[PDB]
Parts: sequence; structure tokens; C-alpha cells
Amino acid sequence: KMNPIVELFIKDFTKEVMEENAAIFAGAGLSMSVGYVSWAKLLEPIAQEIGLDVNKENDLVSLAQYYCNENQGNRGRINQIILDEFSRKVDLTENHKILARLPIHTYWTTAYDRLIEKALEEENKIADVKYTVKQLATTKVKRDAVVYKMHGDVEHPSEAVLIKDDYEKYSIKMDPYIKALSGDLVSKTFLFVGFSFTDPNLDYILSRVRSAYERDQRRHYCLIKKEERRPDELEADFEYRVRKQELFISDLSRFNIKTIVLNNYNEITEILQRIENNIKTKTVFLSGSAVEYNHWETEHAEQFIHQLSKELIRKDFNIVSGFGLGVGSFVINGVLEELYMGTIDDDRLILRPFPQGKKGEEQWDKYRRDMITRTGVSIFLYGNKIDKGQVVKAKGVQSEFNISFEQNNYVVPVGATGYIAKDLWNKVNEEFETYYPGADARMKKLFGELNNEALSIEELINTIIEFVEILSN
Amino acid sequence: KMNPIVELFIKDFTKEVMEENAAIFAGAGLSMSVGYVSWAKLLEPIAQEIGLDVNKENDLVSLAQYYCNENQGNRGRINQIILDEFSRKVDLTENHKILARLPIHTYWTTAYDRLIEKALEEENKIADVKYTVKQLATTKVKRDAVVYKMHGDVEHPSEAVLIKDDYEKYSIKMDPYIKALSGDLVSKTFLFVGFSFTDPNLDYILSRVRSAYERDQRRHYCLIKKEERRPDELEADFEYRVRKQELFISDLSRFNIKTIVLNNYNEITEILQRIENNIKTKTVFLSGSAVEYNHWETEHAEQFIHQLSKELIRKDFNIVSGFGLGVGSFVINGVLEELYMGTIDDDRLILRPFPQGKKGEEQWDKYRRDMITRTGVSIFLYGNKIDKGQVVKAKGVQSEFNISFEQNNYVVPVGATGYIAKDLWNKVNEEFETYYPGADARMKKLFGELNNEALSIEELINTIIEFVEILSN
Amino acid sequence: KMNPIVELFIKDFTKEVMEENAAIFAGAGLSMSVGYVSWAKLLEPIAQEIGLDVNKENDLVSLAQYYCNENQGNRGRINQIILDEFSRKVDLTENHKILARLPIHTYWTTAYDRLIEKALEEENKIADVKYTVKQLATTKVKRDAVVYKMHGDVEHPSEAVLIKDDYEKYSIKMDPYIKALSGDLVSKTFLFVGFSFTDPNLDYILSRVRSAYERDQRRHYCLIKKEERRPDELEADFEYRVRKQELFISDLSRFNIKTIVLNNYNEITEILQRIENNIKTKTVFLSGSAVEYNHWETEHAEQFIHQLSKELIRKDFNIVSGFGLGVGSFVINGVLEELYMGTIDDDRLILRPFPQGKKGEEQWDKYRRDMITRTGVSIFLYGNKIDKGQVVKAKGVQSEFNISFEQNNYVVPVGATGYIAKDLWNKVNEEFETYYPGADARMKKLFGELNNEALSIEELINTIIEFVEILSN
Ligand SMILES: O=P1(O)OC[C@H]2O[C@@H](O[C@H]3[C@@H](O)[C@H](n4cnc5c4ncn4ccnc54)O[C@@H]3COP(=O)(O)O1)[C@H](O)[C@@H]2O
Ligand SMILES: O=P1(O)OC[C@H]2O[C@@H](O[C@H]3[C@@H](O)[C@H](n4cnc5c4ncn4ccnc54)O[C@@H]3COP(=O)(O)O1)[C@H](O)[C@@H]2O
Ligand SMILES: O=P1(O)OC[C@H]2O[C@@H](O[C@H]3[C@@H](O)[C@H](n4cnc5c4ncn4ccnc54)O[C@@H]3COP(=O)(O)O1)[C@H](O)[C@@H]2O
Repeated sequence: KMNPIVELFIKDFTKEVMEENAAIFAGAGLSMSVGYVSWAKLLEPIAQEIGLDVNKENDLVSLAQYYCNENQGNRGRINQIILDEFSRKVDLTENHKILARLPIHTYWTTAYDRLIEKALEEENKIADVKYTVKQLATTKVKRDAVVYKMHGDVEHPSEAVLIKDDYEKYSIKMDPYIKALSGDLVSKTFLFVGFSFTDPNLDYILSRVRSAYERDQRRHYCLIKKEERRPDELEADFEYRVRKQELFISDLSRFNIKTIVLNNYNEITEILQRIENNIKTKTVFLSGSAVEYNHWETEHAEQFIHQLSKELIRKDFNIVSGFGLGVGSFVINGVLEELYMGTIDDDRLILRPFPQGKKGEEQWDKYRRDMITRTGVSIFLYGNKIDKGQVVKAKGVQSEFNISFEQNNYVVPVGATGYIAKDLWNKVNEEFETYYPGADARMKKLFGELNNEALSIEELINTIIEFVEILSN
Repeated sequence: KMNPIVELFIKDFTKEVMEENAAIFAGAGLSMSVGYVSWAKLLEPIAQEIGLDVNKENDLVSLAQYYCNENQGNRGRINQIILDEFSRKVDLTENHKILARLPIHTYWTTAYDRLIEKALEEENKIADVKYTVKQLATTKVKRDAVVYKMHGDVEHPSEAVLIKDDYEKYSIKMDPYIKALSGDLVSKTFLFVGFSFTDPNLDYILSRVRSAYERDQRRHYCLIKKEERRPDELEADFEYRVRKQELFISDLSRFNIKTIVLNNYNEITEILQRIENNIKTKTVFLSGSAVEYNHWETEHAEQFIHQLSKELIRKDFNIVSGFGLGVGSFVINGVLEELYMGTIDDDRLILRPFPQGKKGEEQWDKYRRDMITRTGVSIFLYGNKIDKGQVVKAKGVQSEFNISFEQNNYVVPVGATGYIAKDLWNKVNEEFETYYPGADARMKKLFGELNNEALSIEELINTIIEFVEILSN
Repeated sequence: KMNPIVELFIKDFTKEVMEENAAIFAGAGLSMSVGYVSWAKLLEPIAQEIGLDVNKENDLVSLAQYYCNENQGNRGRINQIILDEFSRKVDLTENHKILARLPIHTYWTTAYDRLIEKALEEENKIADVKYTVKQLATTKVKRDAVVYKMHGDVEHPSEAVLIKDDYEKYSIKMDPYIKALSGDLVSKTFLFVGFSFTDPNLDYILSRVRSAYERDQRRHYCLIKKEERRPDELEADFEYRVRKQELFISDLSRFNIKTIVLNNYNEITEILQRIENNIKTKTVFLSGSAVEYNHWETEHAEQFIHQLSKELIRKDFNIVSGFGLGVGSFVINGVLEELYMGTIDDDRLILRPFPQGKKGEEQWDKYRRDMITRTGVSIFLYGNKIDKGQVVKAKGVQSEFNISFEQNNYVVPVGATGYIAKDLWNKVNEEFETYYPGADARMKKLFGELNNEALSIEELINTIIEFVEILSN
């Protein structure tokens, strides 16, 4: 768990992303942990040529402009520097991979590198990268996300926004990008990551949006790390910097941009992981097959499964089922009862009955893996089939459990149902920290209660629902 | 083996590439086997909109120009078509991978797709892709090859050369690319693959180079498939098409471009594989360790190894040795005698002595794999070490043989030397077709003679040299 | 040390040359210190024949054109003059030898003499000299550099560009050379040495490149000597000449050519020597053999050597080692740890194990000399072997030190390691000015600290690294 402000932000932004109305605004700071050297370090020889010192300079745009002025406006050196630096092959950080995995269809970047594009490519996602006005007129077919590189691309250094001339002519040359960013800011919920909010173009666009929409501006989010006490600095200077940062945050609020203050930069990764988990765990994989329903009678167990599926649908969960013999019909009935109040939404219930025959069993493993990949939580019930007239614990449920563990999915074996479910519950309780690291007391109590045969249908269903909810929320 | 013309071309172009003075000119036809639909198929709705038929049209540039004329010069539809088609994700063909593996530093492409770029990326090579005049002013650091997309990129459809207006303004807008291609044509040996030589820009550039250099033009190569009898066509029409193609190839030779006529398009892959094999097999991995030199005396075996290494250096082979105990010193002496006639060129002899100690043995496997990867032919001699005062057949030579086989390197175990070399020779002779598929009678005779103890030093060395040469050449 | 502008230029141009993307543009002024009489002195009788005075004339091209006009366009006299003058045998200056020693593959010359060609020949380098349009169509095999004599050769006086007619017909006759120079100016980093930038052809080419590339021109460098007060001139005239030169330099920046102002012409030699030293010292020769590691334990010394080699690789140094007994394995391990993060680049680590036996010891001396020649800095560690069961200071390390001194390589004996290293450190400290003339206080302090046994592994390694870096950088 994190700070209550962080928890509220995680809930709200997960809600925004699940509606596919969220955009990510990534600054250069998101790529500073990857391995690219700092822009000030690159400009250090540039500053030394014109007789300045990059460490004593804070406005690097004016520094680059001064260098260009000292060379009759020529940018060849800076173009070569940025091409040499930001085109290097660097391993992607975890933040880029998580952002690629999230269902985010809009990225706006002020960085010249192609880390977002590579992260989207490695997720088998089609990325429509735009850094030219002409490129706005063409859309890639079946694209997953669109990346607006509003400061240019690394492979086109001459069109990168680096000097004051570029910022001054941006409002004329790149006006369609300004219009697009204004439309996204008024129509989408943005998350600013790695952005210092010192960009003149972004200040201009935000001021225009504020002038247009007054107090009815859309709420956006930013992630900013708190000020850290430098070794040379004194306590008074640190407190002054903290107060300055606080005033900087209220000003951003003037643009209806709420700032989340983070202790360190790894909290960005933690927040992204939490959002990804909240999105992924909303889909539950219901598994099991039952000819004999352990201690419970047939009708009682059927009603239990029906009401469990109805509660899962009611709690805004998407059920994926393999249509196991003896369990599939009743989860289908529960979903139908919950939804027919109507049509079967494709997202709420995904049914994947296994092909029957010799041909089906060849691809059964890939079918099972594809079915499980859609989910983030696996729920196992019973696990008994009939082979030679006798009830024998099933083997498909064990394969499902193995696939779920290999995909880092949460496993919720209900031991009260018995058979392979009870075996899996015993296995999980044998090594609880391996499957649920850092579990709370309530989580342990719910997991232990999952193997209670004295619970009624309602009590067991409520225990399962609460366990799945604390896993997801 | 292929046609004598093809063999002469393979020898000459391998010679050109090994000097790193060869360039590849790839047309759109090189990407027509990957999965991209034909440009005529894309223009079929375009032709139907202006009332024409793309099947009845041969000049598609004029067709696109007519379509643009019917729409007040607007190219949005064609830009969208090319962006949708040529930006799709398609698996690379073998030709692109072989070309990426070859030491070719210059590519000139008339195709908009990024197949060459992806092939170079998958080989861990830095590719400097150029399709804008500005991009010519910046060079990537430590780049392996430069790709000039002279007709534009797929991600920038508006700048693609498709219509007659683009060809008519190319000489003004893209003049630096014309100058660069002229310089490459006069300074590098080109191989035209997938090019139909119907491009007005290439005709203009070739005519300018011819006018500048008269009969002293640099020779270039092209690969063209012979005409095939269409099912509907008659014999007379097929013969007329063959004569027309012959006249086309002879006019092509007016520009000092020799054409290799191929029966089918897989012969392009065969030629590329042959060139890659000729380049790769010129580096021989000399392996072995010997305390007791089988039947031969110590001095006799040392002289044999020395003269074998001297002959390998004399036959233009690059020796890579692991400095095995008892074999390394004498191959070093042979290389020194062959070269000191002088300094040790880094390419001719690469020495990789194994680190000694517990720390070295941890990375010994990766060291061995990296050492073997540099070579294409593995030669094994003896293979006996001393462990507890007795001569025991070594185990490192077996690992080297396994790595060589896993890398598809040719293995030449000399059974006359005995020990692990004799064991490897017996293993190879056990399954000869697995290691040398489609071997000739001379190759089998040489392999059998490799295990003859009655041969002298000169005879055995000549047998080894001839076997390695027929493997390489 | 030189001016900070000169230091920045040296760093940037060393970086450019080490990437093998640097070209040298040599004017006639680079050959005016060799012994050739001035062109005005040669034209003095030519000027007197048409009634003019060469001292009162500044445009010698127009003077030669007037002379040709007075003789019906005949150039026999001027051809004879240039053939007699510039074909004389003159000893090469230091600048030509340094430029030949540098890894520069492209020279462009406006001088008719063959000094660059002779300097490249005396370095055992293959030079491909081009002064005819036809010669551009043929490339020498295994050439080290290509020399474009764009104003003609001395042995072909009739084709030398001397008169206004030659300059006026250059754009038509020598158009391929114009295209080649434009391509080099846009693809390579040029250094202009001895060039006055008053050549109409170079002005035309630079204007065309500027018109083509606007502010995205590649940065180039020029070396220009500052104006000197003539004995007859007054202070006001000298200041006017200084201002005129400043305006001239600022107008070459219009072409993105940065000018380095030098006090005298020997600073060209100093800059070239500094660049050569920076390139040469980046390769360090690691020497030593150790059975007993002085005061330090075996494992401690092994870890020290491993981390020292890892730091050397990390600091962009290329290690050349003779694989000495007890030192070679651990430097190999350090290089492998630094690089496997991967394959062993041939440049980063060159391993030269000595051949073992009577045959190897015959060529051991030449092998050692060839191994050391690749480096510019020699680092000596320990130097103790075992001969008759007792630790005896080695003799190969002494030979290595002697060879390093004979090649003017920097020697860094680490006295803390003891044995021959300590003896060499004592010898160097005995005559410090002989080995390190003009050493700073920091260099002396580091050299003294090199013989401190109280330093830890990290402290000693940092001292060695800092000493080697101040030697190189
Ligand atoms: O019980 P298990 O071991 O694992 C149970 C899991 O598997 C999947 O459902 C089973 C099974 O109910 C279904 N099935 C239905 N009718 C027959 C049948 N299979 C073989 N038959 C032979 C004759 N009639 C049948 O076929 C799936 C594959 O078979 P298994 O994986 O071996 O089944 C669910 O997702 C369930 O979670
Ligand atoms: O003979 P093999 O099985 O394989 C032979 C192949 O290996 C490599 O050279 C060997 C070996 O000559 C060398 N080596 C030298 N001196 C010693 C030593 N190894 C262990 N020692 C213990 C005491 N003294 C030594 O260490 C390499 C690794 O050892 P192995 O691979 O086990 O050696 C070549 O490339 C050779 O082709
Ligand atoms: O130590 P030093 O005087 O100089 C040390 C320098 O020389 C070179 O490495 C030595 C030495 O480690 C190596 N070597 C390994 N094993 C044996 C052997 N030499 C004779 N043997 C007899 C029996 N076993 C050996 O042979 C090189 C030549 O021998 P020397 O130059 O006389 O060796 C490095 O570059 C080192 O810097």
C-alpha cells in the first residue's frame, strides 16, 4: 500500500484507463533512467565553446541559441550531438514496458528517443508515430496507440525543437500539433510523467486551454518527485526549495493539473504496476470440472456456482471460462441471470469450450494458454472428472494452475470444493509467501477460510469475492 | 554448383565484398516475396476510379499521375494506401537476412518498406537510414551500413516518389541523392537485386555517369530472372519476349552493368548463400591440444603443424586459435614465418588463450563460443592432454566440435592425428550426409584420405588444404 | 597545454578521427615550409614580361591569365615553371608525417606537389592518388587513404588549375570532383590546413553546399594564423588587418566552418602531435608476470588486476597483453567481465601469447616489438617468475620496457607491485625529466603515489587510471 493520495490517484486513473479515455504525456525525464546522458552533459562542450559553463546555466534553450548565434545560425553540431546520443541502443526501462502494456491509445512526448515506440513494438502493438505535420493526415490501420513526438524525432535532428528559434516558430510551423494537443487536453485525461513543466510550448498550450475553458478545465494528473536535500545545501536552502516546489504545484493546479508528490522515481514504477494490476485482475479465469461435488449435493453446488458467477458479474468482473464439464453451464447461467435484466457483452463473458477429438487435443495446450492470458486472477473449483466410471481428480485443472502461475496470475483455489482445488489450496498454503508475498493478515485469514467446509453458500461466496477484491483493488 | 557465369560472378563479387567496396541496390522486387501485395493491385481501385484498368496499364507512374490530376493534385488516397500496405508487419525473407549478414556498408533502395532496416537491426548492426536531404548531413556513430531510401520512406508517404510530378521534381529536390548515387556508382561495385531498370531517375543517373566516364565506367552486376512461358501465351510470343529481354540486357550492358540470368527467384537466395559461405569459410578455427602426437614423433608433428599453418596463411585464410597446449605455439610459429617477410595483421591471426583459474572456467564456455563464432571452418588436430600423468583424450576439443556443429561450421577432423580428432573423424564418417550433404566424389575421397597414417607431412597438409579450399571456393 | 579553444578542437577532432570519419583539406600553404619557393616568386618573371609587378599584384590567377593572353593562350612557360619547381626533391615536414600517421582516409589538396603521397608512402600506406576524372572510376585494393588532387598534379602541368580559364572551365571539366567534394563535405568532418579560402572553386562548392543544407551544414574546422604586425606597418594598419581577419573568419562560419586562430605555424605541428598522441595513447600495453605478488596475497592481487583491467576497458582503453604467466588470465577475466554485458571486440582486447619452444624464442624479440608497437602507453605490474624453484625478477618485462622507451611510449611502472615494476619505477624516478619532460605537479604526485604500498585496490587503481588519463587526454 502507498499514500492515500496515491491510492486515490491510482483508483481514479485506473477508472480512466479502463474507459480508454486516458493519455500519457512523457517528458525527457522518463528516459533519463535508461542510460542516455543528460542534455546538460551534451551541451557542456557547446557551452564551453561560447565561453559559458553549462553547470552555471539553467536555460539550456538559450544556451543552444547563443551557440547557434555564434555560428551564424548553424545547427550541424547540435544535430550531430543529438543524433549520436539519442539514437543509441539502450534496454527499455520497466516504465516504458508497463505503459506499453496498458490500454493507452495516446502518447505525447517531448523526448526525441524512440523508447515508447520500441516498448509498443515489443508488445506486438501497432504504433502510429507522428512528428511531422504531414504525418497527421495519414492513420495506420488497426493501430493500438498514436505517439505524437511534438519536439521531433532523433532520426531527424534538424527538425528537433532545441533552440529559441524553434520555440518561437513552433506556433506557426507546428500549429496542427498545438490544435491536436489542445483537443486531447480537453477530451482526454492526461498523466504527465517525467515532465518538468518548464517547456514554453506546453505553457502556451495550457494557457490557451485555460483561457478557453475557465474553471471547467478537465482534470489531469502529474507525477513529481519531492525535493531532496543536496549534500552541500543547508537546511534553510532545502526548506526554501521545498516551499518553491509547493508554489510550483499550486500553479499547475491553476491549470487543473493535480500533482502526486513521490519520494523517489521508483514510485512511478510502483504506481504503473499497481494500475496494470488493477486493470489485469478485473478479468477472472473460472476453472474447474465436477461430476461429484465433494460434500455438497449436486443442486446445492450448482446454486453455489450460479450465485458465485452472478456476484462476480455484479462486482464488475469479466469472467473467462473453459466450459468445463459440470461447471461451465452453471457459470453461464449465473452470467445470463446477472446480464439479462439485455444482451451478452463480449467483454463480460468469454466462453472457450475445448475442441473435442484427436485434432483438438493437439492444440489444447495453446488454447488453454491463450484462454488464461486474457485473465489476471484464476479461480479453481472442484476438479473431478469421470474416466472409467469412478470419480478421478482432473488433470486439466492442474495444467491451468501451472499456466496461471507461469503468467504471474493470482490463484484462488477454493479448498472447500475439494479434489484438485483442495490439492492446489494445500500446495499454496505450503509456500504462501511464494504466491502471495507481503500478504496482510486479512488476506491470510481469507485464504485460510477458503478451505472451510462449514461455510454456507453465501459465506463462501462472500469470502471468495472479498479475497478477489483485495487482490484487485 | 551453378552455371559457370554464376560461378564467375560469385567469385568476383565475393572478392569485391571482402574488400568492403561493394554496395547493394535493392528494388521493390526484392520485397515482393515477403507478403506485400503488388503495387498494381493497390492501384487497381485507383485505376477504376479514373475509369482505367490497372491490368491494361503498364506505366503505373502515369496512372497515379492521372489519378492525382482527376483530384486537383491531391495525394491523400495514395499516401494512405502506401502507408497501410507497406507498414505492415511481415517476416523477413532469407535474402534480407543474408544481405544483412554480409559485410556490405551501402544499400540503395527504391522500396518504401523497412525490410532492409529490420534485417540490419536483427543482426545487431547499426543502420543509418537516409531518405531526406537533411539526413545526409548527419552520420550515425559506429554505423555498420548506410541505407539510402531514394524514393522515400513508408512512414512519410507524402514524400514518396510515385507520380510523374515526383520524378520531374526529383532532379531538383533530391539532387544531393543523385550526386551521392553517382559517386557510389563510380566508386563502388553495385549489385542490382529486384530492380527492373525502368525507373526514370536511375536511367537519368546512369546516363549521366555514362556521359561522364565513356568506356571507363565501373563494372556493376544485376540479377534478372529469365522470361517464363505464360499459360495463355504461344511459343512465338515467348520467343519474342526472350529476344526483347536479351536486347534489354545488352542495353543494360551499355552502362557496363553485367546481367546474370537466373532460372527462378530462389537462385538469388542460392547466390547470396554462396557468397556468404565464401566470405565466412575464409576464417579457419584451428583446434587441438597434444602431449603425445600419436604415431608421429614430437618434432615431426611440430613441423607438420608449422607448415600447415604456413600453408593456411599462404592460401589467404585467417587463423583463429585457442592457444591449446602443444598446438598453439607451433601454429603461432607458422603464422609468424608466413607473415614476417613485417607485422602481425589482426585479421590474419586471432589468438584467444583461455584464462587460467577458477574464474576463467566460469566464462570458458562463452569464450569458446565467441572464439568459434568468428570462423566458418573448424580444423581439429590430436586432442590429447595430461591429467594424472597419463595421456587422456581431451574434452575441450569435443566442446569445440559441438559448438562448431551448432553454428553450422564445416568440421575437418584429421583422423591421422588421432585421439579426439580420430573420434570426431569416425563420428563424421558414421553420418557423412548429415555433415556434408550433397558431397562430391572428390570431397568424399579427401575426407577418407584425412584418416591415412601413411601420408607424409606434405601429402597430409595438401589434402587438408584442398579439402578446406573446396569447402570455401 | 594550449588555449581552451584549441583543447576543445583537439578533443572534438580526435573523436572524429577515431571514428574514421575525418578528412584533411590541405592547401598550398601546408607545403610552403618545406622548401618550395613562393608562387609569387615563380610568377615574378612572368609578371615582368607583361609589364606588371608580382609584388603589386594580389590575384595571381588573373596575372597568369594576362600572361597567357599576351602569348595567344599558350601555357608552356607556366607549365615548365611549375614542373621545375614543384617536382624537386624536398625533405618532408613534420606535419605531413603526422598526417600520414593519423588514421585519415581522405585528403583533398589544392597543391600540385606530391608531399602527401610521399608521406603516405613512407608510412607503408597505400595511397590512391586522384587528379583525373577517369581515375575516379578505379579504386586501389587495400588502400589506406585516397588523395584528391583537385588542382592537378605536378607531373601533368598542362592540366593544373592556374589561370582564370581553368577556373571557369573547372565546373564543366572537373564536375565529378565537385560532386565528390560536396559529398565529402556533407558526409565527413574536414580540417582545413594551409588553406586561405580565396579559391573560386572552393567558394563555389561551399556556396552550393550551403544553399543545399541551410543551417544544417556539417561542422568543419580550419586552422588560420593570426595577423602579425609587419615592420613597415603602423599600429592602425595592423588593427585594421586584425579586424579584417575577424570579419573573414566570421564569414566562414556562415559556411559552418569554425576557425582556430594560431599564434604561429608551429602550432599546427603541436595540434597534430596532440591529436596523434590522443589517438595512440588510447591503447595500453599491459605487461607483467607474477608468481609471488609482493606484499599482497594471491587472491587480493588477482582481484586488483581484474578490477584494473575492468576499469581500463570502462575508460575506453584498448588493452594489448602478452598473456604473461600469472597476469594474463586475470586481465582476460577483467576484460570479459567488462565486455560480456556480448562478444569480444578485436580492438578492445588483443591477446598475443608467446610461442613456447626453441623456435618461438628465435622470433620472440620481433613478436614483442610488434606487440608493443600497437600501443602508446605501457603499464608494468610485478615482474617475477620462477626459474629454479625460487622467485626471480623477470627479464622479459625489462625488454618490454626498453622497447616501449625506444618507441617513445609512455611507461607507467607500478612500484607497489614490486620486483621489475619497482625497479623500473625507481629508474624512472631517477631521471624523471627524461621520461616525462614538462610534467605538472599532479603528474609528479601521481607517479610518486604509484609506489605506495599503503593504498588499497581501489585507490591504486584510481591512481593508475588518473595517471593514464592525464597522459592520454
Ligand atoms: O476435467 P479436466 O481434466 O480439466 C478441467 C478443465 O478443462 C476444461 O474442460 C475439460 C472437460 O470438462 C471437457 N470435456 C467435456 N466433455 C468431455 C471433455 N473432455 C473429454 N471427454 C471425453 C468424453 N467426453 C469428454 O474437455 C476439457 C478438456 O479436458 P481436460 O482438460 O482433460 O479436462 C475446463 O477449462 C476445465 O477447467
Ligand atoms: O585439452 P583440452 O581438453 O581442449 C583443448 C582445447 O582447449 C584449448 O586449450 C586448453 C588447454 O590446452 C589450456 N591449458 C594450458 N595449460 C593448461 C590448460 N588447461 C588446464 N591446465 C591445468 C594446468 N595447466 C593447464 O586450457 C585450455 C582449456 O582447457 P580444456 O578446454 O579443458 O583443454 C584450445 O582451444 C584447445 O583446442
Ligand atoms: O616473465 P618473463 O621474463 O617476462 C614477462 C613478460 O613476458 C611475457 O610472458 C612470458 C611468460 O610468462 C611466458 N611463459 C609462460 N609459461 C612459461 C613461459 N615462459 C617460459 N616457460 C618455461 C616453462 N613454462 C614457461 O613466456 C613469456 C616469455 O618469457 P619471458 O619473456 O622470459 O618471461 C609477457 O608479455 C610478460 O609481460
